[PDB]
Amino acid sequence: MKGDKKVIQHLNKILGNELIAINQYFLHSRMWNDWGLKRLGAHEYHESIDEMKHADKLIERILFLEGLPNLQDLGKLLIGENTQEMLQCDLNLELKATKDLREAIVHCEQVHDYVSRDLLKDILESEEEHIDYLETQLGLIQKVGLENYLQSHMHE
Amino acid sequence: MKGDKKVIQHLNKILGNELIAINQYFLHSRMWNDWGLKRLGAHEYHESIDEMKHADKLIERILFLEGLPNLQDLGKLLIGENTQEMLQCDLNLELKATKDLREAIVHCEQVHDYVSRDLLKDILESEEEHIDYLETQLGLIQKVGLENYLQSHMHE
Amino acid sequence: MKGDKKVIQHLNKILGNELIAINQYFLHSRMWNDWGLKRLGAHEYHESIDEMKHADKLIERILFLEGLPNLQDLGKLLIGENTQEMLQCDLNLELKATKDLREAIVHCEQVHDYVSRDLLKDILESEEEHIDYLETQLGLIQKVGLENYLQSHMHE
Amino acid sequence: MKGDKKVIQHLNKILGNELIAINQYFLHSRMWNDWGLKRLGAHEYHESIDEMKHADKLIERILFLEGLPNLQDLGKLLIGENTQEMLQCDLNLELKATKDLREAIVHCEQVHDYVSRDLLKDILESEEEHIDYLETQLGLIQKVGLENYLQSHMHE
Amino acid sequence: MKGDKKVIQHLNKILGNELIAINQYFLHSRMWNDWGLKRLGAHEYHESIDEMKHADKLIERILFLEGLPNLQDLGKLLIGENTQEMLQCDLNLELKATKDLREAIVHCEQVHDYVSRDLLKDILESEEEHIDYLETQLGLIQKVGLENYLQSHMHE
Amino acid sequence: MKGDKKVIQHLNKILGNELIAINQYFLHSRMWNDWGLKRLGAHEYHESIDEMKHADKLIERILFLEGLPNLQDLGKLLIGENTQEMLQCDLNLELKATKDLREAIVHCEQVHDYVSRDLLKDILESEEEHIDYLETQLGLIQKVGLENYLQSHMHE
Amino acid sequence: MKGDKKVIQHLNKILGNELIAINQYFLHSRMWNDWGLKRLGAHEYHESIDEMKHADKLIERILFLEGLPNLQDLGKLLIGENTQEMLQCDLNLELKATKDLREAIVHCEQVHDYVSRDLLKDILESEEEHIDYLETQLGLIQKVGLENYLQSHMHE
Repeated sequence: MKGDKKVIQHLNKILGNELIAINQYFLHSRMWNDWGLKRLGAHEYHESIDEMKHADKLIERILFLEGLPNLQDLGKLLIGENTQEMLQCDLNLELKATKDLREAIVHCEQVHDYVSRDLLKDILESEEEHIDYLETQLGLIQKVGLENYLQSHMHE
Repeated sequence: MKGDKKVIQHLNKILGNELIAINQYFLHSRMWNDWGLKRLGAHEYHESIDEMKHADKLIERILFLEGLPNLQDLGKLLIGENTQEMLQCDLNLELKATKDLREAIVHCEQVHDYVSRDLLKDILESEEEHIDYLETQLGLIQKVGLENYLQSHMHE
Repeated sequence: MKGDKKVIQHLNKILGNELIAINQYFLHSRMWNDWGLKRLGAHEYHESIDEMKHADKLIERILFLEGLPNLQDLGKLLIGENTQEMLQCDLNLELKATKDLREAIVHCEQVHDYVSRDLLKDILESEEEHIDYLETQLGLIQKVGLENYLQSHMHE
Repeated sequence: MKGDKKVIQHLNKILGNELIAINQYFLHSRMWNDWGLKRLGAHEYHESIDEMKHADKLIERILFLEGLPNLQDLGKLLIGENTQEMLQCDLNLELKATKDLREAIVHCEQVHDYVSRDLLKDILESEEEHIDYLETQLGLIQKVGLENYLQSHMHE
Repeated sequence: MKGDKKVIQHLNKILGNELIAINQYFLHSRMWNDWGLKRLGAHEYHESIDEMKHADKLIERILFLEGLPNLQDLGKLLIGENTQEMLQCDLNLELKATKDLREAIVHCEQVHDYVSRDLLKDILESEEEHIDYLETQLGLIQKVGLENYLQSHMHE
Repeated sequence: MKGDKKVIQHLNKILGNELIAINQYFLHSRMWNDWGLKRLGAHEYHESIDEMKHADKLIERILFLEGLPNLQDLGKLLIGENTQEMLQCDLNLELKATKDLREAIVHCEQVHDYVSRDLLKDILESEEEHIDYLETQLGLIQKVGLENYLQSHMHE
Repeated sequence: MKGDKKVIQHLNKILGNELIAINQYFLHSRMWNDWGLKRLGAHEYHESIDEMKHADKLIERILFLEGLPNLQDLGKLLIGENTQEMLQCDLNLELKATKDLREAIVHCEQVHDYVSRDLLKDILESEEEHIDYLETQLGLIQKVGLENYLQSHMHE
């Protein structure tokens, strides 16, 4: 079913953001596992897989709308080098992602693509849940101290 | 995540309406039970619990958006003295609640807080279901007569 | 069954104290959850629910005694800004609650309302259990240190 | 164990009241069954059995305290001729029973027979539950009408 | 169904005998339990319950026959002071009960109330079984001696 | 929670009585077992354990009330030399225990420590049950003879 | 079976040591529970119960040997005011207990009471296991720090 050109462009922009996140979260997960921080490693693995699920739905919607999913352009991964930096890098990425989701929803509404809007709203709910997790972890580091925070994430 | 100040004000206004409804429905429930109208008592108890679930979601959303949930201001409970009046009191409250929900959704849409809009839409769906129940009960009183209607609500 | 007017006034006073505690504990629970201190959040949620159960029994007793339960007057919530303050706010509220329960029991005994006395004694047992919990938590903060205490309350 | 002579007199007075109620409730139950009001008949049967359980506990306590249980004196049964009268006769008896229970509790407290007091308090709780039931039924007759009330008590 | 007036008088006389036995056996049971003769206590409790079942059937029959069951007149309880006396008191009562049952059966036969006769015959069979039990216990006291007889009735 | 000094003194006095009883009953149990009176030995062991449970509750209450439990002062054990004397020694101790419980309940009532009163009432119920057991055993020795009484307590 | 008088005296000395330990461990358990150090409380409770089992075996052996078990003399309880002191008080007591056990075993061997020796050796093995536990806990306080050690003993 032929979709709106600018809707497809927005969906590809969102997809691009998801693809950055998949790789950033996967690498952060394996860094945490290598360091023995297995609870963080496991949680971050699940974040990567969740982003994969959103990317899948976007690819499927773009193809239904007769557009070309762009999996070729990979933007800048924000790779941290210690736990605090990695969490902040994930948060910086998620805040860019939600800005782009809101702009995409505005356009879907304007052109009456209510099904694409609903998909993007579901993704936005997941991304806000991730922001909640990240803000909470950064706050816990302050409240319990970094050494205790890391200790609590050694064991699954 | 820093929310829109006016969104947070709207969410607190909705929360205030829920808090009235929780208490009004709980008292109505226990009045019906005291009178031996246990089917009405049980249904009204479930209505109170459902309002508690909505209030919980509003409180959680307000905190996520870095606002202060207001559980201190309790507005006017509309307490009936007999079954007909109690149902009409619940209906009067629900109609004010839906007006406020619609106004809050307008504002969430305007500032692109699509997740808050979706939460409020889910609450609005529940409130419209309650309106349907109340209108139906008031109509049944007219069709079957008050004595039969009360008889049908003695036993669970 | 027509109850003693002063007993009913005392039961409404107790009920008012419970209604403050329900809302104060519910808000504290959701604050702790927002901060990632989920063990505190869960325990405080259960404290709120327990207070709801006491309020229910008081409402039921008042109605049986042919009085009017007052769910309209909500007194001052004592909301802390950090864990130490929130626990102390809960403790300050519980100490006022037990003072009022003891005075109400004295009056029930004087007028031979032994069943209302038994209800209040059961509520008082629950409130003293909550005092024990609160004093214990405040003591643990001193014994293990604040950072360790909070660490031990991150995971349920 | 040698009990207080006046305590034993009070326990025998309570026992006498229970023995009236056992027989009154049993006869009312069988009258309702004969008329085909089987739900009333079953509930009233259970009321008779509950009074039997209280009488047993009183007989047991009297014997432990080295007194003579009096099962010989049977006071006046209050037998109605229709459902409304039967319910009111039960209520009239229950209100005499609670007056005597409260006076017995006062005396037990004054002579430090705290175990006898606790037994009497439990019986008083059961008698107040019966009062609630009876007041509720009389109220339902007014709210739903006699014909509907009786209809609702034909089948168990 | 309108019964014979004299049949109903006979049924009320039998019922009166049963009501004596219920209370006499119940008191004897609780006396034996107080003394630690729990096997006698349990057996005598079951005798009381069985008499209650006969009384129920008599009450039900009287009401079907459009008479008024008399639960108000309680005759003389025969209460013993030791095991031998208590068994003999029960036997003395049962022998009066069977005389009255036989006279009632004669009258039922004469007026062709064959269903009332059959009820009374079933009650008479139960009362003769009780006579057998009582005569047997009294004989055992002679054969094994009182101390052994009581020893054998300590434990259930 | 800071308790009343005299309440704590009373609870420590009760505790002291329990500690005597624990040891007296345990020794009596093991004497009966050594003599092959295993039913008495087992029953008396269970009495010792039940007293331990009461002592635990008193210790816990004293600590909650910010007092010092006294497990150091052990009063005079009343040890019999044969079954009759041992049972009477237990009864002599239980009668002093109930006097102290009643006096402690009075004081708890007067300072409004209704939760401590309820604990003591529960202990008093257990002590009166023990008195019933002991009086019953002494009476059975009279009724069945000492040799039969002991015979009946050889096998569990 | 007539035992050696000095063996019996040694067994009563051991028994006296056990009786101190039972009470000291029980009080320490309940102190740790009141402070919210429930893992220490539970472990120390089990230490008290285990000492009770040893005391029982000593009492049984003394009676078999035709001696009089002494449960009347209670020696000095060593009660700490904080966790470090309580552990050291338990250790001080256990070291005295093992000294007395060794002297008792010597005498049992000298008079050929090999069964009493075997009982005492089993008790000694249990006491050395307790010493191992206590020395280990005191070492852990040094290795992990007091605050972490207490944190690790909050939850069971």
